[PDB]
Amino acid sequence: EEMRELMGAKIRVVGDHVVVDGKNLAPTTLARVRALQALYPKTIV
Amino acid sequence: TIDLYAGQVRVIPTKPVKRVAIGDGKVLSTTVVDGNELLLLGDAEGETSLRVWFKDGSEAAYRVLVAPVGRAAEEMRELMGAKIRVVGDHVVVDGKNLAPTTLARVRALQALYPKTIV
Repeated sequence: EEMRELMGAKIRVVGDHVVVDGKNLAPTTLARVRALQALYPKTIV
Repeated sequence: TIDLYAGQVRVIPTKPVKRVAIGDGKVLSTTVVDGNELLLLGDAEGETSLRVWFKDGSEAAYRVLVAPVGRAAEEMRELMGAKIRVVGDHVVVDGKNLAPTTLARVRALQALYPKTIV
């Protein structure tokens, strides 16, 4: 939920580990995602 | 098959059947829904082939495994869903001419369960 709020083309799903998925994300958005990766160890990019 | 995390419920619509049953009571429990369709609760106590009783009596042998492989197989099938997904003993992915991006995606999903066969 907090990742969705912060990032809110990217798509967020829960599954077993929180999963981020997208096709043609801009490099800045990827940098933001890998920066928020430190929030939770079990994230799948 | 139904092999998944223990306790998976699966409903399969088929032609009318008198009953549905399992060779080993512990491994899998079975009920009829709608009088034609199968509802299997896989207790997954053990790993073995199964015999299933009906009115027509067609038997589809099921191999059942507990997911620490089945639940992981389902989740990988959803996320990837040209690729083929099989359960076997370890989750196995197979394909002929998959694109490099799909291969990268598969090896990224590899991290979720250690016992995957690419």
